[PDB]
Amino acid sequence: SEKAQKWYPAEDEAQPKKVRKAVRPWTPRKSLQPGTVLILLAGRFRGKRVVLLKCLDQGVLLVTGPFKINGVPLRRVNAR
RNA sequence: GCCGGCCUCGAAGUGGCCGUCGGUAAUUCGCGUAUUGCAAUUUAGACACGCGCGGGAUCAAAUCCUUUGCAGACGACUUAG
Ligand SMILES: [Mg+2]
Ligand SMILES: [Mg+2]
Repeated sequence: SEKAQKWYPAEDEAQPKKVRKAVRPWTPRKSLQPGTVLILLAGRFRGKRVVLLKCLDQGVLLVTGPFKINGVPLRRVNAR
């Protein structure tokens, strides 16, 4: 499917050069361990104390305050 | 906290004990919270002020004008109507 294009630009589009910015895993703080009780500083559940379950890829955390203990469900938050 | 008796509070009007009426985890629980989607002021208060509801209360003055001369450049002022 390397056919001729239906349209051609007025002048050749400049391509960007290679960036050399490899993606490397985020390293969470030593205090972010599973089961740690954390206070939510912002968002809908600001001021709520929830339980950390897992650390996600790019500074995101999976937490749940026990929904029957406080009305926080399973939720993603930001480690910051 | 809400309203009611009262009793005392004059440096620029204060607090109280006596009652009503409400709400109230000191302990332990049972249901609800989710979807504001990974943060985005937590629009939440008391000072007002201007209003409209629908009532109570109340039914006033001032100036011009004329007049006086204890006054006066004109205003103003002292009077009287
Ligand atoms: Mg009671
Ligand atoms: Mg004279």
